[PDB]
Amino acid sequence: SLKVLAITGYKPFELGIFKQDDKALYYIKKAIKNRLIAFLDEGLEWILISGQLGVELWAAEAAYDLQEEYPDLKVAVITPFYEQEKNWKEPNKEQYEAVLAQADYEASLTHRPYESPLQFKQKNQFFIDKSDGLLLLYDPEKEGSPKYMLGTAEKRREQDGYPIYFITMDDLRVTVEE
Repeated sequence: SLKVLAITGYKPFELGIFKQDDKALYYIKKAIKNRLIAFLDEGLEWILISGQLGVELWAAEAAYDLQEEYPDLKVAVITPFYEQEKNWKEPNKEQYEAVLAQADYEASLTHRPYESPLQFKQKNQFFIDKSDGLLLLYDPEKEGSPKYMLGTAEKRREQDGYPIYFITMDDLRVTVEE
């Protein structure tokens, strides 16, 4: 049973999305909320993100818009290290802070700022190990930043059938027409 869902996906630059304005962002969030609704009616308790800009924060925001009708849905933000938002633009810092302020749980796997790629590696392994499945907004042709975490998920799938779910560019098209 899928109680804890990890969610990741593209950073804003990968999609060319720089304002919450924003046409495709409406459809991205709608696609996320529609997946979550389905998971919720199959016993979803927790979503888990690391606080990454783009899809991770947008997924938390989507979950927060659903908690009124699904008050048992909880959001955990577990960061790989401290102050990951330190060099982001002010509006992005604010977006991040708003998400962390509202999370049911939040912690950092290491009690220090960014030190080495090892903190990302360890965080990804933790997320895969401690969740029941992974949802990605990710496209296999484009590839990009989420491929790394996907790989770690696929290594678990190979072993125990850990389910992986995608919102591809084709999925976003279907979201638009419906």
